[PDB]
Amino acid sequence: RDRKYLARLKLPPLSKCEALRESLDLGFEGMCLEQPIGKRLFQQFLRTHEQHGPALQLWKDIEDYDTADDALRPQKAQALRAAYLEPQAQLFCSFLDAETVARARAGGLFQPLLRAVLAHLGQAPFQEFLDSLYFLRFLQWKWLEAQPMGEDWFLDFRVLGRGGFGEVFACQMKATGKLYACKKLNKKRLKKRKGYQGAMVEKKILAKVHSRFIVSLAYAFETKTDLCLVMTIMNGGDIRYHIYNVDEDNPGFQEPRAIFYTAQIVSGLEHLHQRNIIYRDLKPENVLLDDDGNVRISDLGLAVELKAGQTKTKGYAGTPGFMAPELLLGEEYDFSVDYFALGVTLYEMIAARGPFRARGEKVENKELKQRVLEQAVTYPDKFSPASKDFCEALLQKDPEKRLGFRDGSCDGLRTHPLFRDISWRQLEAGMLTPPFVPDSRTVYAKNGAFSGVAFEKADTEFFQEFASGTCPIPWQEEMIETGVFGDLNVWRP
Amino acid sequence: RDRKYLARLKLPPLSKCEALRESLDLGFEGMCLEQPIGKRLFQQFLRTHEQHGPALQLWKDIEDYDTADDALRPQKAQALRAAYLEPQAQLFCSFLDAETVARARAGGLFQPLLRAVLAHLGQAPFQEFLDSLYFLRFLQWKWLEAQPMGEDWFLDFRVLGRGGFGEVFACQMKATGKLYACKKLNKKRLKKRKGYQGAMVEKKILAKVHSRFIVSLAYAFETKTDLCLVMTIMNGGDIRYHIYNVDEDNPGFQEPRAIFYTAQIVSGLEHLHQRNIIYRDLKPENVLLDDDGNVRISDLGLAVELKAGQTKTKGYAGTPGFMAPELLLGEEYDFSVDYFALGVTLYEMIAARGPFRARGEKVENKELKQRVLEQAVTYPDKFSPASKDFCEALLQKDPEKRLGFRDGSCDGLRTHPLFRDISWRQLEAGMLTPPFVPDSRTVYAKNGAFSGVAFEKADTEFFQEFASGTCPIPWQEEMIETGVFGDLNVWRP
Ligand SMILES: Nc1ncnc2c1ncn2[C@@H]1O[C@H](COP(=O)(O)OP(=O)(O)O)[C@@H](O)[C@H]1O
Ligand SMILES: Nc1ncnc2c1ncn2[C@@H]1O[C@H](COP(=O)(O)OP(=O)(O)O)[C@@H](O)[C@H]1O
Ligand SMILES: [Cl-]
Ligand SMILES: [Cl-]
Ligand SMILES: [Cl-]
Ligand SMILES: [Cl-]
Ligand SMILES: [Mg+2]
Ligand SMILES: [Mg+2]
Ligand SMILES: [Mg+2]
Ligand SMILES: [Mg+2]
Repeated sequence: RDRKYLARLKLPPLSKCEALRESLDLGFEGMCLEQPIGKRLFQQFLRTHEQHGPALQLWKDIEDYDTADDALRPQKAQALRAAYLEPQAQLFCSFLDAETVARARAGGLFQPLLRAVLAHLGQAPFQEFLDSLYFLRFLQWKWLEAQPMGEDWFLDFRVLGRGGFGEVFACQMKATGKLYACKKLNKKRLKKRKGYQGAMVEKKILAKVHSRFIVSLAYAFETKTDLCLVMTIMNGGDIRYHIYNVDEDNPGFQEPRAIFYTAQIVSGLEHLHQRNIIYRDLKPENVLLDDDGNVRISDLGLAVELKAGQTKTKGYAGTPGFMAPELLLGEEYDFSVDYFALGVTLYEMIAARGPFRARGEKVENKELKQRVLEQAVTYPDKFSPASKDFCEALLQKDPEKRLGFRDGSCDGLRTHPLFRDISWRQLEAGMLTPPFVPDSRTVYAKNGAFSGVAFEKADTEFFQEFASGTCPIPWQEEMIETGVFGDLNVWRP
Repeated sequence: RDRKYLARLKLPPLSKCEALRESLDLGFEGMCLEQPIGKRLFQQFLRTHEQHGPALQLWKDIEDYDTADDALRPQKAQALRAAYLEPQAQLFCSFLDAETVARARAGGLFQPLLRAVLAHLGQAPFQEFLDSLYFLRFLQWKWLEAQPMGEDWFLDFRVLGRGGFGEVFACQMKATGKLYACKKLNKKRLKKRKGYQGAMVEKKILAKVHSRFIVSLAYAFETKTDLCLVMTIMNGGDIRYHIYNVDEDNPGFQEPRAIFYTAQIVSGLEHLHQRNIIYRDLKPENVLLDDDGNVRISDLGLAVELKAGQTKTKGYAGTPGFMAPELLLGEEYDFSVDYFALGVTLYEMIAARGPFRARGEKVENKELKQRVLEQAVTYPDKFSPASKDFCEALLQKDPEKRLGFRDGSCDGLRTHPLFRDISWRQLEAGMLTPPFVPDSRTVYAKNGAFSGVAFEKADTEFFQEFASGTCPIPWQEEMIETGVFGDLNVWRP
């Protein structure tokens, strides 16, 4: 915590928040459930108002049940029912309908109960929160969230990697001490190579999605020479490095490790697909490891957000060897292209080569296309029966026959025998211990450089729009995680 | 703390306080200095805003100096100067003018400094408080202050005394447990004896004055049969009882005890006279002792509040033997009549009889008048030289020659040799140990009864106006003293 910048984190007088009161989305789900500081303040409100004690405690107890160890869940289920649902219980929740109480006592246990609790809280209690000091305090935090926090607030201290338009640095937010990755995009190069649209798509997607399986955007700003995206630091290298460059004589992963990453990637794909986004660039090098060994998908510049009521799109984009037949054939396509790419990615994790080309085999584009469109993939012994079936189901040429996103989720896919030893609740909650933990002393990265133009208003306005500033949810997470929320939200110190 | 009533003490939603925001006096002195909860919230505001730390701490340190023991004041004076006034002091108070800093370092030390600190705080910092959550919290407390807290909130448990229109009871405020005296005025009797004007004057004065030397009014309400004034409980009896009825064979007080009460009564008189009120009924029976042995003046039904720009009044009122010559002569008079009554009161405390009549001597009104107007008071040996001079100065027939209120205070009077061993700072602050402490087991009171009419709108409207409800300053003191303020002013429990 550099004190100069820490000192600029101060809550404003209430008059300064009046514009925000009119401009913000202040809906229940968006404010009190999704935004961490909103949720904290709403729960503080409920905690100070006796009437709402039962409801608050039931809510917390369901959320605790949902992330409990399997060994303790039967206990927690019995304690919850005894506390809130049995006839004369001391915290009996009078607001619940009889069906919901009945459903809750029999036998995503409590997911219906949670929906009912949250539905209750979004009515009278939310209205009372809006008429409380805690709502005004939320507005003060939103004002602070919106203040300039640009290049001066970040200390770049190490190069993490090299992209097409600049380096990615390990950096520290000076006020809080939180470590991030800062991806720099050189303005002149972006302009020269007509990279504006791609840069903006990546920024917009990373800003709007919130998943433990996708790198999160916390800040977007500009300097004289660069656009900058401050995002989750992934210190563990990329899957490509780990397939080939750690144990070079024996490349590839053991099945359990490959399956674990597959399960995480699938969860990230699902999250995009539920938001009508097609990734279009899944491959080992775009999947990054954190220092715990959990992975996230990254590099979202080729992604497409389908319009409202848009079921399919068109356009040639992606990496040769990962692009699905329907894309290569120039047809309309949807999320299915990403599942094709997942099959290729799993294949490579196990085989240490791609399904269509041997090591060192370099072919004309036309030949690679004909192989992806027509050639039957072959599977060595390394592949267990479950691995082969799964790959086969994902590498199907016809997208209508391909395994993937069905009925608004990947639940169908999750039931595949490949995932027999994966506990999905704990995977999705980030509870499971990864099979590989990167060494903090080790850098999991590879050790040539490339060879002027005035900017006009059109360029500078684009850079200004790109530099949208601070993303609400990650910023609020940072403030809470680093202790600044606790420190500034004091009432009587 | 009866829980039924304690449960009704809950802070409202902010929408309920909007009327109060428009109707209340929200000036700096009235809100942030005089009202205990206002002061507490303003100081909490200052404590949470780094800029105002020096100012807040200097303020607190001056107030602590003002109530410190004489033995520790030199220390405290040196510490204050070193902390806030010396050139490069860590909490140097930049806002102070050079004169004031200079004055503060040389040689009511710090009274000029306090005025300057408070003048500073009443500008920018007060404006910032008004734009804070702490001001809104003040409004919530003011809303609660204004809610119905009538007959049902009080438990009468013992008779303390008998007045002209009803009994005075020891009572408990059910929600907080605080002990009070409740003076009841029977409605039918008040009406019959045309006692409305007197009842109202007492209520209005006790509500508006705030002195440790005058009984404080906390609540005024009505029942079907009575008007009720809830005020400071004075469990120690009255001075009349203590002069005559404790040691019956040897009545009267030792000089030091008499002098101490005189000093307290003088302080109470001064407080009324600074507020342009003439008491008109000082006598031993109207001076009550608390369980510490400190006294207060009480029984304010004969008082008169001089109008704005009114220097003198007219009207025959008071107790025979305590009424001054100018009153008896039917002339205009001011505060001087109360100093005459003080001389009579001191005389009786020492002599165990009045100055104009021997024990058992009962005379025509005309004879008593002639004695008060013309007779020279004589003083037994019991009176020390200082006691006699003081009485003489107070019993002067001509009010122009009489000792009393001069230049807006009683400071002239305080310098009299009578008060040689009285430390006035500590007296006025309630620090001094009284010379007599009443026994809690003992009742300091004497052990015949007196022998119907429909009420009209005119009566019921008067009773309604009388029943003005809760007095701000005592109610806020109660909430703080009993812990309810602490309990309800929690932010994150
Ligand atoms: N969040 C991150 N944490 C750590 N390293 C990163 C992160 N994002 C990118 N990198 C490193 O920087 C490289 C370039 O980033 P990338 O997003 O792939 O850029 P481009 O869009 O130009 O390909 C990556 O291959 C990786 O080595
Ligand atoms: N605050 C009090 N605490 C304890 N006893 C009180 C208090 N006020 C009055 N009393 C008792 O009740 C008696 C009657 O009250 P008082 O105010 O003198 O009534 P009145 O105006 O009718 O003379 C007093 O003489 C005293 O004994
Ligand atoms: Cl509130
Ligand atoms: Cl390939
Ligand atoms: Cl505030
Ligand atoms: Cl007399
Ligand atoms: Mg890349
Ligand atoms: Mg890219
Ligand atoms: Mg009386
Ligand atoms: Mg009276």
